[PDB]
Amino acid sequence: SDVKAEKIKNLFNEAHTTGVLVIQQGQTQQSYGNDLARASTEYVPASTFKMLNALIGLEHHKATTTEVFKWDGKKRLFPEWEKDMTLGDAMKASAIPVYQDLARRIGLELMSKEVKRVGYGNADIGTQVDNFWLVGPLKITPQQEAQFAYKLANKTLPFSQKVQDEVQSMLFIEEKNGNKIYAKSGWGWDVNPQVGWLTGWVVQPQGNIVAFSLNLEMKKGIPSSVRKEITYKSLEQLGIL
Ligand SMILES: [Zn+2]
Ligand SMILES: [Zn+2]
Repeated sequence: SDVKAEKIKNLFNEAHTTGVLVIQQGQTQQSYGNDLARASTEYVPASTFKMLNALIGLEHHKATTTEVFKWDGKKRLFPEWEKDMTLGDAMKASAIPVYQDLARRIGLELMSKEVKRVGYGNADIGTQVDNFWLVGPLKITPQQEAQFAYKLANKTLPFSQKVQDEVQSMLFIEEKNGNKIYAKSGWGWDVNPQVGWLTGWVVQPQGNIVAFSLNLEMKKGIPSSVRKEITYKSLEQLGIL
């Protein structure tokens, strides 16, 4: 379409930034928005990497889904992060320090192997095991993020079925009208320009999977809620939701 493609483009224009939305069904992708070249541009994944971090940590028994990651008492970026919490709690809160502890439990050698085995973005994690998804060198395109989400949704990533199911549960947002929505946001504010993400999928009522990845530039004055709003509005305009 042109008319729904034009309304999605204008959703991004009305937000006064550039962005793309990649949709995947089966093995075919379509892009929408006001800067389609973002779809094949690499950006740091920021907190969307927690999806893969959690898969790796659970697969290799560096954590359990019930384990509590203790706050060590040091000041964290947000007061909401200064709590003991599970990987699932930390996923919903995008609690970076919890997943940095997880990354250190995994360690550089195992982390690098699993990122390359999965084939995630440029698959380069460098030498610093607890920030490579925030400041580089790891980068991924929106097309690759939507492909990653599709495989996680279909449990075809190279991990056990049980671990993929557990990370799916950490990503569940809501079910409406039989549509199950899963998503993880991301905000890379330590790079310039700043990247904003919302990656996930919709399980349509018959079990059919529609994966997505929104990627835009986070400029000052642009509220964080823009990512979910444009995603949901676009999915409605495409009849996915
Ligand atoms: Zn305006
Ligand atoms: Zn292992």
